[PDB]
Amino acid sequence: RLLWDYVYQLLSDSRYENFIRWEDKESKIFRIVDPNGLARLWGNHKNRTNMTYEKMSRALRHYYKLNIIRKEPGQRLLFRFMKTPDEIMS
DNA sequence: AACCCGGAAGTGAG
DNA sequence: TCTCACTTCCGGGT
Repeated sequence: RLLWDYVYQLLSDSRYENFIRWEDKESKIFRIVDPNGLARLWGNHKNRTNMTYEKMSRALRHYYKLNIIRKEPGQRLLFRFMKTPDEIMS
């Protein structure tokens, strides 16, 4: 199961708002509220130990080059999706 | 600190 | 066996 899909799933469920949430969902900008908590949930999702935010965020950086995600410059823990799930699956 | 960066190479899963 | 999508490590930067 893919990082971008898992991120969209958490964003779609207000139960996870203490981990991650939309900042401006019209612009698809999201905030990682608890980067360590988020990495822990992701490692759990993939059934593997020793996942960290340093490691998860590296995986997010690969998405920059794939034009799936951009960092919001100078705004800590703020990112945006450049694509919808439909668009990513194309 | 706590986060952000992208190259290089390693690896679970299917 | 082979590919994919990360994972792991790194040396930096902010």
